[PDB]
Amino acid sequence: SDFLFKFLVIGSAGTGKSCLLHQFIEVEFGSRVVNVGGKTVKLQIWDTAGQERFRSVTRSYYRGAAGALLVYDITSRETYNSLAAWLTDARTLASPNIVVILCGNKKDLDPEREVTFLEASRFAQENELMFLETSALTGENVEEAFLKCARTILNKIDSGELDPERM
Ligand SMILES: Nc1nc2c(ncn2[C@@H]2O[C@H](COP(=O)(O)OP(=O)(O)O)[C@@H](O)[C@H]2O)c(=O)[nH]1
Ligand SMILES: [Mg+2]
Repeated sequence: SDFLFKFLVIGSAGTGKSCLLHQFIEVEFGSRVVNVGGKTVKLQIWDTAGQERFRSVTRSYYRGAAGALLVYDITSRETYNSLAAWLTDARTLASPNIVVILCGNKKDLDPEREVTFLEASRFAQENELMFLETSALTGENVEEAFLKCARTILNKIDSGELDPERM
């Protein structure tokens, strides 16, 4: 493979993080080789193993990660309000250069929506994050979130924003 990246999927317990991973590959981790611009990027995506339901997430989970999905549940504002803390954790325990794509998950549960597309998209813009709404149940935008994250990493490598020899 031309690139090897450790990826996270972070956010509140119950937001669909493990289902996003399972949808993307098919669980402690998963790996999948994706083609971006004729280059194979091998992703090793670490699952939190439910630890965030019970305690702080171990810092060894974040360490060395190049990219992350930051996930909230569109039906739960409480998960949405938690995003800054997860993002700060990602940037402190992984690195300030982790590429993070915001995912409003459970898009298929639009009737019971509590977070608007537009307030979430403003959050992303304000925080230098790409944004998509996703469903792990149907699969809508799941592959694309992972692809967008990987694609952004390679663009920043290409433009000299990210030093690939330090990743
Ligand atoms: N309706 C719907 N349910 C989802 C979606 N993603 C996850 N879930 C459900 O939400 C619950 C928790 O998902 P899980 O992957 O374990 O979330 P995690 O704790 O953040 O890893 C499960 O009952 C899932 O089936 C989705 O996109 N739509
Ligand atoms: Mg999980």
